[PDB]
Amino acid sequence: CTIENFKREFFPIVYLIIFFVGVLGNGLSIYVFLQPYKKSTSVNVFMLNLAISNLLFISTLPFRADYYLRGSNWIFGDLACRIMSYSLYVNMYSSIYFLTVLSVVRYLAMVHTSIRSAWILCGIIWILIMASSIMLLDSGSEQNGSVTSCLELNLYKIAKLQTMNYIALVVGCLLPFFTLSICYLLIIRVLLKVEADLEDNWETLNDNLKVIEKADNAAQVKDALTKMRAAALDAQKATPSPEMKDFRHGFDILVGQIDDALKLANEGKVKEAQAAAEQLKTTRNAYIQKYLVSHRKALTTIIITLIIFFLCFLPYHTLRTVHLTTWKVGLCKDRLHKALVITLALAAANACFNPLLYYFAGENFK
Ligand SMILES: O=C(O)CCCN1C[C@@H](C(=O)O)Oc2c(NC(=O)c3ccc(OCCCCOc4cccc(F)c4F)cc3F)cccc21
Ligand SMILES: CCCCCCCC/C=C\CCCCCCCC(=O)OC[C@H](O)CO
Repeated sequence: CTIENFKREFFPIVYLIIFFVGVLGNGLSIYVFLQPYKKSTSVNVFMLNLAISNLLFISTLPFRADYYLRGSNWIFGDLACRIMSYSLYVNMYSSIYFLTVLSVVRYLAMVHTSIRSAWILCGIIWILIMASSIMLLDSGSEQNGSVTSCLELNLYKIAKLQTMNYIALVVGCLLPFFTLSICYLLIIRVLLKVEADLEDNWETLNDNLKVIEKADNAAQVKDALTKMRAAALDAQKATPSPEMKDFRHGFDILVGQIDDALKLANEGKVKEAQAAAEQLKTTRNAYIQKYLVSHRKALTTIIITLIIFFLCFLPYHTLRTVHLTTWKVGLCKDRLHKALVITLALAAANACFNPLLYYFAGENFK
């Protein structure tokens, strides 16, 4: 209608922006991932597969942009038109599954070879999405006079797409969204548990160390040290790997330094004990810094994935469903269709948004 003028103004800009930004980001990311120097992890296998999928998709965007810059004329042949749709949807649902499986893996890593397991999972995802999407290859370039069209909805496609939507809405969108959400809510829950317990024990340690600093005799210092050691042994038990070994070691040597101070408290030597207490405080602060940095990174990756997933996909799937259920052959539903165009652009922008995850979760080590 006049939706077409908006499409021909809007799609070229956003597609070219996604293309250049995404080539840059995904190229840097894949270059980093394929280097044999750094030790390979499973999350890197998932991120590599995701970057490769997004880059394959991004390579088709110049053709989409060309199509609209020509006033919605397709010049690239019937096979390329088929590949357009195939690559769009293969990328989209492979990306959703890569993110979701990465999330399940992280949750299980907190609760509970894995490199080969990640490669097998990614191969399964590739095969699933590519096999289940093959009927998109039946849709080709349609021609009306002198204007070969592509990328459009039409009656020839509708009967398929409508049903093909719902299944894809349930299995490719809502299921992974729910899985992602539940895994990350459970992770937030375990993090809040450990942080609450750690603050609780922190408070007892601060109180009894303040008592030790404000020392009156050898009995009160020993009493405060006994309380401290009790609180510290509670924390060591409720601790639930490089980061996990450092924490257990810190807890053990903290209990050791408290036993050192208690030895001094039996001898009635008050000054020695207070010096030991000060050095124990230094140790505790070191351990807390090391934990807090890890905590912040762990939450940042989770929230970024929820934001990207949410905003890129759920508006687009919602509006795509609504647009398909109301579609009439002759009716112009300009405003809804325009909304769908905007959210389709957001969904395509995922291929250049994902390198943020590669930023934060990727190089976070040291
Ligand atoms: O520009 C414009 O005017 C606006 C956009 C026009 N336009 C262009 C047109 C076009 O592409 O040319 O597409 C539409 C659709 N398409 C669907 O509604 C669809 C809906 C679903 C779907 O699924 C593919 C994958 C199937 C397998 O899914 C699985 C996923 C995960 C796990 C599994 F096991 C799966 F099996 C494909 C779809 F095209 C709906 C509404 C409009 C359009
Ligand atoms: C996750 C995605 C999985 C799938 C990824 C697929 C990647 C395909 C890349 C580029 C295809 C572009 C095809 C463009 C071919 C050029 C056609 C041409 O040059 O025209 C030929 C002739 O003029 C007319 O028959």
